[PDB]
Amino acid sequence: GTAFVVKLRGLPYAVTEQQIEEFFSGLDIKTDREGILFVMDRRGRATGEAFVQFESQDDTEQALGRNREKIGHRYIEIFRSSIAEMKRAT
Repeated sequence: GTAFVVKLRGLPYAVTEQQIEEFFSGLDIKTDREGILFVMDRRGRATGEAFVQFESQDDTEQALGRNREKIGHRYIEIFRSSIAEMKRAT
């Protein structure tokens, strides 16, 4: 379960959980507060990075296949990650 996580980079400034859910339409993102986490700097300003947790390993692989697809006009970079990396940054 610890590798069913991806890290996103390049997000729009006005990005919302709804836009992330739409970008990963068809994939099962966890429903709790820890399904989607936006990364913040030490004063709470957004960095443009996020972590997304999926329910299954195959959904993580399909998410990685959406690397450089767009939200709005922004190209979204997607990297393999881990629960420990998500928890550290958030």
